[PDB]
This record gives sequence, structure tokens and C-alpha cells, in this order.
Amino acid sequence: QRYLEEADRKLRQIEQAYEMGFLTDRERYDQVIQLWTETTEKVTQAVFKNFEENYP
Repeated sequence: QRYLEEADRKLRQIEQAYEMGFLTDRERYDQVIQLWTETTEKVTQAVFKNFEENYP
């Protein structure tokens, strides 16, 4: 939950960038894509660590 909500805030961030002119469409796209990529990485790592720490 925590991480996803963070990634949601960051999503808004990227959106604002795109609206400010600092980003074009495709780099906003790429940034969103890598954000969700590393978010998937995040939750995966969190899953394995949660298994190892709590229920081996």
C-alpha cells in the first residue's frame, strides 16, 4: 500500500512535469513506465523479504 501510494504521488508529479513543459509526451511516458517497473520490483522484493523475515 505504502509503496503504491508513493508511486501514485510520483505519478501526479510526472503529470505536473508534463503540464509544465519540462517533459514532452514520450519522456513522460518513459518515466511513468520505469516508475511502474521499479514499483513492481519494489513490491516483489517486499514480498520475498516479508516471507524471509516473517514466515520462512
